[PDB]
Amino acid sequence: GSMQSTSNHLWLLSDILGQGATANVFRGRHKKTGDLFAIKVFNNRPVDVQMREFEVLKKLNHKNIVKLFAIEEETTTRHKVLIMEFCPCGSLYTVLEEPSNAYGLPESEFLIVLRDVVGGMNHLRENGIVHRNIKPGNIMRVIGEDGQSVYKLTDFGTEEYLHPDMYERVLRKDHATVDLWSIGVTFYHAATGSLPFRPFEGPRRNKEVMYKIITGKPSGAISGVQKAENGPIDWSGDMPVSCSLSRGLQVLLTPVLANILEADQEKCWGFDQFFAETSDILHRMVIHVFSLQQMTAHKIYIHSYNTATIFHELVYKQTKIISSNQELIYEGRRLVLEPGRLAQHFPKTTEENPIFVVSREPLNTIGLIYEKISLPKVHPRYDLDGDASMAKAITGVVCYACRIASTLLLYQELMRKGIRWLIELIKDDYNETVHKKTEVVITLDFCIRNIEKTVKVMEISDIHTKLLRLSSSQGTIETSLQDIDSRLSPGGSLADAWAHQEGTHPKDRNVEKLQVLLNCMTEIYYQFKKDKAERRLAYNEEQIHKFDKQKLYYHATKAMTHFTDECVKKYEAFLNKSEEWIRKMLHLRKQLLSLTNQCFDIEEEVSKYQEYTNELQET
Amino acid sequence: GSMQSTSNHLWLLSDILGQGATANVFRGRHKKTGDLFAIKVFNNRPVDVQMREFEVLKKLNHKNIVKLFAIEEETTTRHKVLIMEFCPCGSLYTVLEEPSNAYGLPESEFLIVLRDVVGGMNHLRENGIVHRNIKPGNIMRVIGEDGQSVYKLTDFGTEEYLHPDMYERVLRKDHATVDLWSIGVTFYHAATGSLPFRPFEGPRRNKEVMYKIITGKPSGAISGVQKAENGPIDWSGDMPVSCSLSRGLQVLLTPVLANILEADQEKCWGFDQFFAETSDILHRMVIHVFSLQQMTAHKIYIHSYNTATIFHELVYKQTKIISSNQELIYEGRRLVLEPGRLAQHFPKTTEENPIFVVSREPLNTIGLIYEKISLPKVHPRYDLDGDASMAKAITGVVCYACRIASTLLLYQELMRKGIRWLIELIKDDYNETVHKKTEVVITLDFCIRNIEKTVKVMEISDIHTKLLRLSSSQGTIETSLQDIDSRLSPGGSLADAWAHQEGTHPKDRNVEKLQVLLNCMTEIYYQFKKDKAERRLAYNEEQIHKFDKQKLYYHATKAMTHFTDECVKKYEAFLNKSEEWIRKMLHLRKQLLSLTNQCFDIEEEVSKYQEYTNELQET
Ligand SMILES: O=C(NCCCNc1nc(Nc2cccc(CN3CCOCC3)c2)ncc1C1CC1)C1CCC1
Ligand SMILES: O=C(NCCCNc1nc(Nc2cccc(CN3CCOCC3)c2)ncc1C1CC1)C1CCC1
Repeated sequence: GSMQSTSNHLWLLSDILGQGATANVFRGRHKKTGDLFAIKVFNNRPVDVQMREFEVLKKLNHKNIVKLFAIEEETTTRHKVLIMEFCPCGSLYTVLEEPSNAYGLPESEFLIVLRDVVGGMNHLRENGIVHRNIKPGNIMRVIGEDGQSVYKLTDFGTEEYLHPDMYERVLRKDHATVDLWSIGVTFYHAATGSLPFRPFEGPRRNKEVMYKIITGKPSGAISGVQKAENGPIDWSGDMPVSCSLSRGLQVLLTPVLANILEADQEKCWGFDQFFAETSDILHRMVIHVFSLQQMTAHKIYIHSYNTATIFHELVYKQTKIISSNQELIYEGRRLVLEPGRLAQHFPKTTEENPIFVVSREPLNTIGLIYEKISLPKVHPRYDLDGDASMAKAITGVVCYACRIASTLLLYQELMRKGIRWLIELIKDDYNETVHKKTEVVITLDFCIRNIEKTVKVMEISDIHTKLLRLSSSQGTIETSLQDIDSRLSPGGSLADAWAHQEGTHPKDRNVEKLQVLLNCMTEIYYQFKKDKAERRLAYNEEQIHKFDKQKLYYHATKAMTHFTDECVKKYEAFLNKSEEWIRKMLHLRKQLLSLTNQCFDIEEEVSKYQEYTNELQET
Repeated sequence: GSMQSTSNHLWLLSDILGQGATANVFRGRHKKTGDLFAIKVFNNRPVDVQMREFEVLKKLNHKNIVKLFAIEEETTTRHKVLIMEFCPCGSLYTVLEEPSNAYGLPESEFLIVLRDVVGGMNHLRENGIVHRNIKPGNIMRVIGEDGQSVYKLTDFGTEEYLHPDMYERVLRKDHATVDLWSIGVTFYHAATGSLPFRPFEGPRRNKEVMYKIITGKPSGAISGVQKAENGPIDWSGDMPVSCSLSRGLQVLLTPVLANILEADQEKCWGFDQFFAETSDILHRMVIHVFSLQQMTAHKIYIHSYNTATIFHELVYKQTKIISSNQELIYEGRRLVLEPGRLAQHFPKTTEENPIFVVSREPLNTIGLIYEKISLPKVHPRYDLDGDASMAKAITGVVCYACRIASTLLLYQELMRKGIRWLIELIKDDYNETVHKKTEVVITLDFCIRNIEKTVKVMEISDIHTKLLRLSSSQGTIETSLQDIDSRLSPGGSLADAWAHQEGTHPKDRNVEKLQVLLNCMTEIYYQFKKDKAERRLAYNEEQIHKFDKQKLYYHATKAMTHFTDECVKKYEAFLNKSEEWIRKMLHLRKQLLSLTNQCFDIEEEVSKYQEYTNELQET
């Protein structure tokens, strides 16, 4: 294949990375080093209006802006080319096309996108530039030297991302907020895998319905979807259930989207507010909490300099457990946080190693709430464009099922761990009061006798009668403690055994079994992606394509069956069993507490007769 | 490209999987389904001597034997082809060629290899078959439905793997043990990434030196390496330091290899013993233990039905901490194992969540012992065969550095966790004795007074003088406890802070930084693998190959520098700091114990004068 060139670079025309009305982008090399670069070639002012604007871009130095290195002349034409930083990974679009991102980015990746888009935007503004159309295709991805994605803006200076005024397309007036809109759509797309505003069929098919959805949108709504043809619009101010972002993050993100997806730019946020509100999210650290009675994991987004008081409030918001009722467990022991303890001084947590919260007050066992998504039907009609689109969708469904399977397993593993720890904690309490009791018996049983000690050496009868009631009261405690110990023992009604008998375990390798099926589906999907780009298949490759179409469905059905019949069913049995075990536990702790307070009441009444034994003497 | 065929199958001649003197193996498809199969075509008794042997193989049904499905006639020739199970992953050879396996398989994979080879071998024997030459190329890998490798034997009925009698090449006499030899070599290769018997240069280059090494091999040795030309042989009965297998596994594997790599078949093990000894390994479960004072992780290979007594003995073997001195910690709390408790009833562990062992007796802080491996020099001479070989080696070195970096980080993370837990445990002890003390003060300070109580109501002077010494003795305890509490406090000499200040942390992302560099090296390695197979490169591809040769070295140097300067240096500082913190801790626990025993001594002497207060009375 032929290639163009300049003094320092050359590039195959086959290795094209991007195509715009203004220019083409190819992947090329430095002739002398061999290093990869993106070559931007313009097809066609006044002459120096661009040479100037080329210069300003060369000056821009920021982590979140794709770098413009040099401006050279192509060899065959004297036309200007731009040598720009090559981004091997591609764009946010590339990422969002992965079947595993069909329902939104993983939370960690979403946060990098949020951070980098925001930092890039701000840098432009800081230099006076406006990037009229941000979109996943504009947002380039590179692997940072620490293995983390870095997102970088390029091509500054589409329908689904255009503002309602921009979607109409008068010069966009003249002076921005319009940029916040495509940012809003972009962030929603990244969070959910879908566009927020969706006419039935496609936006392009119904340009008019799309405009109606966006202008007639009620304030606060962040999405509007038409599910049937010519049907009404389902509005929402919330993220879809299928979104993977934590409730903690959803609660912060939602208001931002709502306030930058606002039609009347009168009430749009403006950049500075947007920058403040997004930075406030980005600057928060995350503390992982697991609600043991609700069977729910939580991410608490809290500032380094925030107190435990604020932490408790944030936990109440997600659990509805008031601060005073929040009992914390971490790495096998109670965690007691002083009110003014800064979050940066909290113990380190992960999703696998969270702080557990428990309450002495009854709570509904919730578990994981997720979307029930079935396989789309597979259209038997051979079609390279349709099949690749379908392959993506059905693989996307199985990926989601796999992510849920993983979360379900995690929830069960955390449950088992928290329960194990809580039982040991309760046992400490049982042992703490049992010492306290035996400790007061030793003085009570001693002082009850010390009275008669003097008699052998007229009212005392009134002292013995009230006291012998205490020993009798202590007999009632003994038998009740023996009953609690009995329940905490291996055969006890608060036994652990069921937790190892119910649900699913790592050794079951359910996640891995599903991943294997997913991997088969993903290979076929990518091949279909190849088959689409190649317009026609030869007879053999055609049949093989049709065979694997059936194989896709076969793999998907097998996965879903395993997921529902094995993963979900056993999870729901474990959950139902947990719910009863929780109920018993609360009842036991409540009875134990009562026995403990009785031990304190008895102890102090005995600490009163200890002195009343000795009278004043004549001397 | 042309393809051969049969009624049911067809295959490109380009898609060849394997080549033997007897037959070729291609990757083909069922014509009607499209399903992949291995087609084995024979090039050439008597006629039915093979039709019979083909039939016996068709009957063989085992997980660890590659399946023979059918025997069909090719279309152009009436020649017999075998349709066999296609193994998408390839062979153990394929696996061992990966740069990340240059120093042996990961322990988990090695165990699957051990299991599957053994199960396959046994199945053959159970049917009377002998597989004269097992080798990594004979051992096929498939992904099991649970995502785990399954290894399968094929091609039954090389130099480095041949027995000394076989290496000579008289009909191999007639009747096996000879098979155990290539099994021995294979397992050693899998464990270490290298052949056990290595003349200088290559075995093929020095067929004579190789035979000398193997026959003149002293008993017990499992390897023999000639490091210089015409130089002596370094024998070893142990695994190389660079081996990744745990000491626990190494201790069991080594004797097996030594006894099946035995020259004189007089003293070779024989199959049944081999099957017993290997099964005994495969049937053991693993308990992860971390020695906190030695800074060493351990895998304890123990039977389900073994007792804690046996467990302690196994731990002593790897740590040299006698049973009685072994103090166990798990998930933040002491673990007390009853002597007869079966290992299957132990708490579940992983490398990340081990049982910690500590001792009140001094131990040398060891840390991780690993091989210091430097980069090979890169030969500037362009050579497709040499460069691909070199690329593999240098990438192999960086992978090893990456695995070590990971283990070093883990060791530090475990240290930090164990220390954190131990400090809380010591604090419990401090609080347990402090209650005990105040508890006896309340009776001592009471009974010291109860004496004078009677006087106000001739020898007592002898009672007060011994007793006032006890209160004085209790004053000496109080001040000593206040000194221990002081050390356990945030400013205390047993502070935790250094552990968060020294070494490296997950947030440093050192492992990930190295992985990125490794990924760049691995892409180039695979391209070189492609460049080798293609005999010559065009001018451009040639230069690019030479450029990336320099890039390989650049990436490797950067990685090693980061590893030594950042990972290793900070690890060694953390280790040195740990060593002193351990020393203090032992001293503190020793002083605390002493204060605790004094609290018991005082307590019982006071529990004697409690009754001696009251005399017999006339009545
Ligand atoms: O830049 C634009 N649009 C989208 C981005 C095309 N640009 C790039 N793509 C890339 N990389 C890239 C683009 C698309 C796909 C991929 C992934 N491919 C996988 C297969 O092997 C080739 C890379 C990589 N790097 C840099 C750039 C230019 C300098 C900013 C403007 C619209 C036409 C110009
Ligand atoms: O079987 C023999 N030698 C080595 C194994 C060749 N056989 C196979 N290879 C495979 N798979 C395989 C072999 C080599 C490489 C690979 C990996 N390739 C990666 C690139 O895409 C094609 C597969 C896969 N499957 C089955 C078989 C035969 C039925 C037992 C005997 C020696 C010649 C016959």
